[PDB]
Order: sequence, then structure tokens, then C-alpha cells
Amino acid sequence: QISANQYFEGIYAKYQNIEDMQATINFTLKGLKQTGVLLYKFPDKFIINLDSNNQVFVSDGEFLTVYVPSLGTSFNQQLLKGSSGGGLMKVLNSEYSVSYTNSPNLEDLDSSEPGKYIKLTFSRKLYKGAATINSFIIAFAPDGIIRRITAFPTSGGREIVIDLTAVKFNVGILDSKFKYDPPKSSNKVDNFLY
Ligand SMILES: [Cl-]
Ligand SMILES: [Cl-]
Ligand SMILES: [Cl-]
Ligand code: NA
Repeated sequence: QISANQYFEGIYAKYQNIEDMQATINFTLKGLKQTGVLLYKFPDKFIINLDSNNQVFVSDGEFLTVYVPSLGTSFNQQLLKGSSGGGLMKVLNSEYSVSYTNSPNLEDLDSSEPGKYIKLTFSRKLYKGAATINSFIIAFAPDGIIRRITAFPTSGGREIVIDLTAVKFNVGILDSKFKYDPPKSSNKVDNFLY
């Protein structure tokens, strides 16, 4: 058996040599299930297009912008106020400490019973500042592929559960294609999502 820190060293190294990731994404926010497709451009950019409605979620690793085309405008908040950013892997690696959620063994996604997933708990290093998310539990399938990210707001409010399926790496995302930061016309909001 290897330690959680060694397991995550291996995850970290895997994701430093990937250009991009596409996935089917389900996530829970404000009591609603949102479903769509994630395009993540490493290290720190993403866009989510939703299947059933016209909203678009965009992040540059510092701000999370939601486009609401039925209203003709967008709203942005800090993605993780208190973080220095740099993308998921750098944040987890530098601002959180890691442990196995239950054990070093392969477990079910939801319980400690036998299954196919490694589950890591990431706990905020408060000497790096408090943040709006104090902890994450991330479940990894056996090729270091992320299956689920659960984010626990520091407020103690409802957790945010992100399910990733049909993960595909290096699909080809052009750099000019997308603008990931909030546009000039965007409306800053304190925290409308967590
Ligand atoms: Cl609900
Ligand atoms: Cl925190
Ligand atoms: Cl603009
Ligand atoms: Na859509």
C-alpha cells in the first residue's frame, strides 16, 4: 500500500502532461441538477455547455462566469475566493492536505464497501488562507481518471457534487476559440452559486 500523498503525486504528474479533457458533467447547484459537457483546457480554463438550457459556465481559474443569453448578460463571481488559483491540480497540491477518505483500498463511489475507486479527502491548509470551499472528496477510477468531485462549502451549506463520465483526453481545443475571463459587460456578484 502507498500513502495518499504518494497516490496524489501520481495523479498530479498525470495531469501535468495532458493538454485538455472533455467530459459529460452532472453537477448540483442551488438545489438543481445541471447536465452538460465540460471542456477543460489545462492547467486552469474551462467551459461547460448545458444540454437542456442555454446557459454557459466559463472559468479562467480565477473567476466563474455564467452567461444567461435569455437575459442578454452574464454574472461572475470568484471561483474559489481565498485561493491563488492556477487550476485544480495546483490548488489541490498547494492549498490542501490529502488523506484517504476511508482507506487505501478500492471502494464504492458512495461507501467504504469494495468497489473500483480510490477516494481522497483534501483539507484546506488554513495557513494558506480560508477559502469558500474548505474540503473536497475526489474519487478516481483506476487510470487516474476523475469520476466524482464533492466540494464542501466552508459555510457548512449543501455540498456541490460534480459527476464526470465519458472522460476523453486531448480532444483538441483551440486557444483562440474561447475567452475564459469575464467580459467587460459582465456583472460581478459576491457568491451566487455556493
Ligand atoms: Cl433540493
Ligand atoms: Cl476553508
Ligand atoms: Cl469584453
Ligand atoms: Na445549451
